[PDB]
Amino acid sequence: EIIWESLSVDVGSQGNPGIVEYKGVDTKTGEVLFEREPIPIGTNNMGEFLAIVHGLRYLKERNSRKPIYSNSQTAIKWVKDKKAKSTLVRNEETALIWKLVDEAEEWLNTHTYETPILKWQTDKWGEIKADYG
DNA sequence: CGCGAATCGCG
DNA sequence: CGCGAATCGCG
Repeated sequence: EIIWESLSVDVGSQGNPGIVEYKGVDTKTGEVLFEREPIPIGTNNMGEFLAIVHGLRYLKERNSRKPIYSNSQTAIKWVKDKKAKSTLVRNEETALIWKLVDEAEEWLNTHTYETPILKWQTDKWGEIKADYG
């Protein structure tokens, strides 16, 4: 069963690798709680990893016990492992997304949190709230 | 289209 | 038993 007082996080990709963005929405209202403006180069999985960790930070800050839903097995696994196992090359064009990912890993390694990270089951529940786009 | 997680042959 | 190559959801 679905927990409706939750945060749903989603990533939007223009080609992959390519321009990526993400946002966190209230699972019920569809209300946008946070949004990352387009990053010129990243991957789907990187952007979704960032989205979940931003969601963890947002909720921790606010004292919320709301859980986070994501439809990405990969991004959930990476957050649980505290390591984003991306293939994306490290060069000049990808330095911003990798700096962000590196810092999100550092956050996970130096912080505790109680937020449950749950798999959104698209095939039973339809698209994640506000799926890009 | 590509990204990464999660059947095969082999010894 | 484990090692690595070679279907899936997702945007």
